[PDB]
Amino acid sequence: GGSHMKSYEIALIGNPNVGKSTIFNALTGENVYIGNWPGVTVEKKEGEFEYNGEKFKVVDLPGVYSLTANSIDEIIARDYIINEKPDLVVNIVDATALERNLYLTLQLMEMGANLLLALNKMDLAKSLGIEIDVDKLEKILGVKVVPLSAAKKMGIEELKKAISIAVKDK
Ligand SMILES: Nc1nc2c(ncn2[C@@H]2O[C@H](COP(=O)(O)OP(=O)(O)O)[C@@H](O)[C@H]2O)c(=O)[nH]1
Repeated sequence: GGSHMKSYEIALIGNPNVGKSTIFNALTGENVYIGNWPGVTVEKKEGEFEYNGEKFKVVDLPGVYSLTANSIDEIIARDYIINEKPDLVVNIVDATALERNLYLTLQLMEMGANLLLALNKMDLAKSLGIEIDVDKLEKILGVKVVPLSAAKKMGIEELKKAISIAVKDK
């Protein structure tokens, strides 16, 4: 007997230095396990948060620019996405270098990942005069995008909500 909280598995992936760690910490806080991927010194962060009565397991994937097989990072990440089948892939994208960030995003879509796009660093883009038409972006990609500035703690609660929804979309 007892309670059964419905549970989900989500993965965070993006280029290095886009706010992945910042977003991971904001989502999971103190519930966090830090270890290595097997037989390797690549860090594996996992944690969970609870939202609207459901449990969300988060795994931080290694930062990568592409999902070929040019590094063990890429191999680890690709193998996880294809073969561990997360309920949702949150692709964290840096608004201050969209074009280069989207290279990875495209491969992700092309793998049939259940995608949600977290468009981070909106504040940095604003201050550098970088213009992003978020709507045009959603439309062209055909994936939901959530603008935020995780370091400034804005849009994180949006992200949480959008995640709880994009997950029921498997
Ligand atoms: N301006 C700005 N900086 C950010 C934001 N999110 C993260 N950063 C900074 O970007 C740098 C890299 O963030 P981090 O989470 O370590 O990126 P990661 O390598 O993808 O895991 C850090 O100095 C963060 O403080 C944001 O929304 N706006």
